[PDB]
Amino acid sequence: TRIKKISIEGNIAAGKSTFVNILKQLSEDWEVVPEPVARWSNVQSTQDEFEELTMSQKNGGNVLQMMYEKPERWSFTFQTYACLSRIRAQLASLNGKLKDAEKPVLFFERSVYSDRYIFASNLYESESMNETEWTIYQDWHDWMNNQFGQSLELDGIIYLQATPETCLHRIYLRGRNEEQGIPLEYLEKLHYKHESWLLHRTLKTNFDYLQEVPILTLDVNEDFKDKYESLVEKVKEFLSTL
Amino acid sequence: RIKKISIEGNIAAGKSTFVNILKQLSEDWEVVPEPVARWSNVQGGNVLQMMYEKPERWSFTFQTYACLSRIRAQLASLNGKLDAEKPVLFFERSVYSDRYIFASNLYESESMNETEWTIYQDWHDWMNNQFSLELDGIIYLQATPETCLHRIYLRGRNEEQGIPLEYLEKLHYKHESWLLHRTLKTNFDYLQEVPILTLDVNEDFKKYESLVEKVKEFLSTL
Ligand SMILES: Nc1ncnc2c1ncn2[C@@H]1O[C@H](COP(=O)(O)OP(=O)(O)O)[C@@H](O)[C@H]1O
Ligand SMILES: Nc1ncnc2c1ncn2[C@@H]1O[C@H](COP(=O)(O)OP(=O)(O)O)[C@@H](O)[C@H]1O
Ligand SMILES: Nc1nc(=O)n([C@@H]2CS[C@H](CO)O2)cc1F
Ligand SMILES: Nc1nc(=O)n([C@@H]2CS[C@H](CO)O2)cc1F
Repeated sequence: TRIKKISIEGNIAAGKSTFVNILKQLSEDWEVVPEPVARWSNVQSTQDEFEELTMSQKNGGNVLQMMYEKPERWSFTFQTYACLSRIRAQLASLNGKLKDAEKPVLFFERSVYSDRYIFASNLYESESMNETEWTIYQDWHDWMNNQFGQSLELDGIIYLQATPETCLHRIYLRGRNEEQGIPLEYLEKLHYKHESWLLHRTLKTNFDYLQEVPILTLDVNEDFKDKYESLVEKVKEFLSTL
Repeated sequence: RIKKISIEGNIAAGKSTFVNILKQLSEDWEVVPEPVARWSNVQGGNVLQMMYEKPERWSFTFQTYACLSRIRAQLASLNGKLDAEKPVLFFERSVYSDRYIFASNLYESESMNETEWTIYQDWHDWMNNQFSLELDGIIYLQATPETCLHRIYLRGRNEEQGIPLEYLEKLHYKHESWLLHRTLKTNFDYLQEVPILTLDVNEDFKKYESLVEKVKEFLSTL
């Protein structure tokens, strides 16, 4: 549609939510679809219309934690749910926000492509999904994407590049409970997937237009004040090109 | 404008048989078979078998793929093969029996945990709510669990050969609660309005005259 869709990609705790949520104050025509991580650590489904008047919406399972604890059991289930909740949030925001905007830009915290080609794929490569799980996942992912056509197609990607060591430190700073045992090696594997996809651009996907989508790579290893001015200038220049 | 009728009933009640027969009565009638071949050869792995052998491990993966694969087949069949006077599409089962019979039963038996069941409902809610498949009517083929158990052996699907009577009793009570007693509640409000034709298929196929005529004309009321 008229809404430009820009995905913000980068490793866990690179600083995507921080950067984008400050950035988007620069324009009333700019909005963000946050990644549904809260929904993964407290798994809930919709209450009946009458039941919710007399029953609380209780805390459900922690599928994020289950995946970290036993990835060979929970990876498929986690990845399925992560992508479904993402698509759901991105579509609803597409169809409902920025209606009265002159040059609307919707920023996505990550995309369905990072779900598959970074996160799920890394789990398949780690033998945390077997051939059957990997086949089911890709089949479902392809199907959903063909269903939407150009709906979610990206106009641009901003890659926030941080070292695995930076991300590890920032995981500690943020203090999300389920992330606290994450080892450097896991971040490193994820780092490598981001570099292949977004920087060296050697990673091949089932979605041909991606080979051509413009990418802005930003180095976010510095303390926030130290580069923010220059990053904002780069983003504004990049967007003028789309 | 295609009438959509689902055929519901226990494993080996005889849904595929009956509808393949019914199919031939009119050029305006087509069938969407349950994608069971896709389930025993994932394209590969036999996720149907994986689920029967280790249901606590594989039930959620199986259920999700079973429902996905069904939705896909049903949508594709609407998308052009019936430019017909009065088109009817007969579905072998529905996304409702996926959730409210099979998946629910697996949850009830603890083959899915609370998280798995919540994820599955949430996925099923969203998946359905986009993807057109609403039923005009349901035909319920009612066979005793002992009949179904016999017919499992007749058909000889390898993945099915160990199925116990008790498991079929459980599925039978679910179907009965949904389609006969009507005590099974779904979060699909329109389903309370859908007419149900219940047909007893326990005898050897030589009541089939009576049953076809009863369908032929249940349809004329829709
Ligand atoms: N440039 C930066 N300098 C110092 N801290 C940062 C910087 N960017 C992000 N942070 C901090 O790092 C942590 C993770 O950032 P966050 O934006 O939540 O990451 P993401 O959304 O990419 O997972 C937070 O505690 C945040 O305050
Ligand atoms: N009424 C019937 N009388 C005798 N055999 C039947 C009858 N209905 C089905 N069968 C046989 O029983 C088996 C199960 O039928 P099928 O149509 O495959 O069941 P479903 O599609 O309900 O799983 C098949 O071998 C079929 O030929
Ligand atoms: N599909 C995804 N799988 C993941 O494991 N993650 C991990 C676990 S949640 C954390 C959020 O940044 O990253 C993210 C995804 F988007
Ligand atoms: N959603 C379903 N789950 C199942 O286990 N089954 C079982 C296992 S395959 C057999 C086909 O009759 O029935 C069917 C479904 F439609």
